[PDB]
Amino acid sequence: KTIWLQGFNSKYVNSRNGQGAMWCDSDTPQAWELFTVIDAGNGKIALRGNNGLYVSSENGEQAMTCNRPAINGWEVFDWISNSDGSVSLRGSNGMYVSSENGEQAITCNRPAIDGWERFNWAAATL
Amino acid sequence: GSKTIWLQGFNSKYVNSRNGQGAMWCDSDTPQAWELFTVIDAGNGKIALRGNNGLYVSSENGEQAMTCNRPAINGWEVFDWISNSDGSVSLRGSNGMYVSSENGEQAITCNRPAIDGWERFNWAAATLEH
Ligand SMILES: OC[C@H]1O[C@@H](O)[C@H](O)[C@@H](O)[C@@H]1O
Repeated sequence: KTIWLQGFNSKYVNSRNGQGAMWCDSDTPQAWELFTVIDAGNGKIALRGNNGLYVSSENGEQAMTCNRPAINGWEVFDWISNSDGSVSLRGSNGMYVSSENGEQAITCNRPAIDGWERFNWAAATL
Repeated sequence: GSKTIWLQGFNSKYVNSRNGQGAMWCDSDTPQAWELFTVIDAGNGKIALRGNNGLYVSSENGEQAMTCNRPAINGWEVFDWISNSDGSVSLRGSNGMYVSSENGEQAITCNRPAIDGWERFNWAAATLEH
């Protein structure tokens, strides 16, 4: 299924069409804010963005992207289901996807879940 | 590696080439090397699927279970890539019949004439490169 991910700053995770880094900066979920959750096997998930490419952790080396033409790895995630119904995403490197409060592009370099690393999600299409 | 994909049945198992050895099954718990298929352009808007053994997936015209042991493309090895309403995909062989996971209960087939629950697959492009 296709979902949007809403970050700590109340904006939505934006694939940026695979140009440059991903950001948590959109006011409303539209095509670029819809991600197909992929069952990558063994509790791991991947995310296919609007451009048909896959979200990568970049191993924490740089801000996260949505440009990979195929899942390997840096593109599989643990989908952690939090107490409050939110989700966190843990990358290949054991670090957590962070919305960075919209202050900078999204990262996967933080070793623990805090506010910025919890997302509200709901299924949506079109 | 943008055209090498896996196919996941709604039974949550992945389509498996069986490395040519016998019929294909939708029973693998994890998308491994036998679970990856390169989508080859077969012309006229049709596609072929080449398994890990470098050979081609065949419908067998629905007369027996599907196999991945053809050296080259003809047909029973061409398929329509059907994109479904829900994000899943289906594959319609040259006989007009659709590829079925058979819910992992028997080997994969291509003899059912319409798209039902076992003829819809989740897909993703994946690579073994690490
Ligand atoms: O409507 C498709 C996309 O257009 C872009 O210009 C916006 O930044 C995205 O947020 C939107 O999802």
